[PDB]
Amino acid sequence: DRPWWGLPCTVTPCFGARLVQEGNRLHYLADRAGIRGLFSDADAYHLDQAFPLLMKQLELMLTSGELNPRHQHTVTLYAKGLTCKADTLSSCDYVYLAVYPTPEMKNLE
Ligand SMILES: [Cl-]
Ligand SMILES: [Mg+2]
Repeated sequence: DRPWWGLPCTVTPCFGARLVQEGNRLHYLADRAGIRGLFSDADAYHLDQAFPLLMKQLELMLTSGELNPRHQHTVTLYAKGLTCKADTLSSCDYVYLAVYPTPEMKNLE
């Protein structure tokens, strides 16, 4: 079956991808991405629509320095009902990401 390329994550469902990091530019590779589980139709749609924005935000953070290729540091971003985690994992080559439905706090809801 397919291997996992994204940021370590136990949430299900989850979209994981390993982005090629070149300078302050990020490159998405479909063959270096995949999904664990099944996204509701609503989530799959929001994931797809927000991906370009997410990419841009991550590059902004590279340009600004928040995301550093030589340091392990996890940043958090949001999108309609989705949580996006990203980290270079000090790889000096990539930005690993994990996007999943924001967990519901069942005990408070
Ligand atoms: Cl994992
Ligand atoms: Mg980092």
